[PDB]
This record gives sequence, C-alpha cells and structure tokens, in this order.
Amino acid sequence: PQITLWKRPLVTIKIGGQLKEALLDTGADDTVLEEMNLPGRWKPKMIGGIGGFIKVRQYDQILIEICGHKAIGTVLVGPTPVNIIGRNLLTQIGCTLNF
Amino acid sequence: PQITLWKRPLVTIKIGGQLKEALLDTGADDTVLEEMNLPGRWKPKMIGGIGGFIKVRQYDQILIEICGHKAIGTVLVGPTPVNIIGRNLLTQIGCTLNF
Ligand SMILES: CCOP(=O)(COc1ccc(C[C@H](NC(=O)O[C@H]2CO[C@H]3OCC[C@H]32)[C@H](O)CN(CC(C)C)S(=O)(=O)c2ccc3c(c2)OCO3)cc1)OCC
Repeated sequence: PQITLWKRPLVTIKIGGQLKEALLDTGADDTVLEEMNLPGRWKPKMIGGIGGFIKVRQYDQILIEICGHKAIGTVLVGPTPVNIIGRNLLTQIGCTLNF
Repeated sequence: PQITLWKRPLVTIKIGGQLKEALLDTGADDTVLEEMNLPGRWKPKMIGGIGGFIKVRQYDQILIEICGHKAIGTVLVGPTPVNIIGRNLLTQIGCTLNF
C-alpha cells in the first residue's frame, strides 16, 4: 500500500507465531523488537541511537510477515521502547520512499 | 524520486545557508541535527530515543531545503548520532512509504 507520514507508520507484523505492532523505519539499519522469548541460538549485540546504546540478542534467519508480505532476516531482541522494522527487512518487502 | 532502501537514505539538505547530509527517517517524529550554529531564538527541549533522553535546542519555523524541496518547521539541534529528517518535515515535502 501507500502509507502517509502524518501519523507514526505502524503496521501489524507476525513473528514467532505472534502478532505485534511495529514501526516501518527507514532510519533503522536493523530490525529491533520488544523483549520476546524466541527459540534458537543468538548472539549479544549493542545498538545505538539517540540517548546511547541498548543490549540486544541477535537472531538470524527469522521469518516476519509484514502486512501480508514475508521477509526473512536478522532480528534484534531487547528492551526497545517500540518494535522497529529496519531496512534489512523493508528491502525484502520492496518498500520505497517516494516524494 | 523513488528511493530504495538497500543503502541508508542519505540526502543533501540546505539549512542556515549551509549544505549538510541527513538521513530520511520515518521512525522519527522530529528532525534532529548534530551541533551547529543556527540563527534565531531557540528554547531548551528534551527528546527521547532508543537509548534514553537527550537535551536539544528547539528552533521553530526554520527554512530547510531537502533535495531541493522546501520545508519550514521545527529543527532540534543536539547530540544525535546522525542528522535525521523526521516526519514533521517529511510530510511537508510529500514523502510516503510504498510497498
Ligand atoms: C515509547 C517511546 O519511547 P521514547 O519516546 C523513544 O521511542 C522511540 C521511537 C522511535 C525510534 C526509532 C528511531 N527514531 C528516533 O530516535 O526518533 C527520535 C527523533 O523523533 C522522535 O520521535 C521518536 C523518537 C525520537 C529511529 O527511527 C531509528 N534509530 C536510528 C536513528 C539513526 C536515530 S534507532 O531506533 O536509534 C536504531 C534502530 C535500529 C538499529 C540502530 C538504531 O542501529 C542499528 O539498528 C526509537 C525510540 O523514549 C524512550 C527513552
């Protein structure tokens, strides 16, 4: 679809068998999701933005459905204030910015 | 234009008469620029990101040209990791997300 930016670009996603709301975020290189107990191995990582860094768990090859579009890639899990869909998955659903 | 997301969506902006590089960021409500000298009155403000809150200088009704599209709105200056164009100005230049 076409999403305008008058309001925060929040969409429904499906991950690990669960439905969540998440932000379509062109400023995020990576996808960062709220604390969740996902199965499988993971690696520690730190990611930074305004205000400094947070500690996250990096899971690879995770399937996410974003408004009915499927994507597979790295997902970071940690104490983020909002679920963020970053460029690593936005490219997979063919998301572009248009002005 | 149509901007894909395999690379960071960096664009040239003009503000206070000077050219800078900035990231088009749909997950930012507000536009935040690194420390710079800007003419005009400003007020102290606080803004929160993934890592917590920072102190910024809020400049109101500032002229900013984003890839040759004019916007006039609020610009926050402070210790952001990178210059970010947020929805407050993305909406003025007519930006949407499409997939
Ligand atoms: C419940 C609300 O809590 P909150 O208010 C804060 O919530 C938040 C809302 C949105 C976001 C998304 C973030 N936007 C932002 O910082 O926007 C601010 C300017 O406009 C305002 O509007 C929103 C916040 C204000 C950017 O889009 C993306 N970021 C990178 C940018 C270059 C900075 S990233 O998230 O740092 C990040 C993500 C994935 C990565 C990574 C870094 O590195 C590699 O992978 C963060 C927090 O306070 C809590 C203390």
